[PDB]
Amino acid sequence: DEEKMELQEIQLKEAKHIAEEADRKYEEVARKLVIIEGDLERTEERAEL
Amino acid sequence: DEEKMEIQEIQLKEAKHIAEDADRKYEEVARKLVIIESDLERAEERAEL
Repeated sequence: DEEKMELQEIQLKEAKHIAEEADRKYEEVARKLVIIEGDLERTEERAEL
Repeated sequence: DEEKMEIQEIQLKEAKHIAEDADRKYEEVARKLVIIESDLERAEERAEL
């Protein structure tokens, strides 16, 4: 039991890095979109003007 | 030690669920960004005309 719980502990640490690295990409592409639709606002407004 | 065991693999399932869901929430954003970017180019040509 001691041996394979140590194994599960290192597996848990690896899974934690994988999850954090996965979340970073989404939190960056969200910021990219946030810039994008504001650019869309200003281009459309220039068009009506 | 068996108590510690059960805590460990239930945390493993929960972490794997989170890591699986995050990538789907990510991959929707790519097609949304592509579509809105095409619309932005469309509006830009509208304004230049």
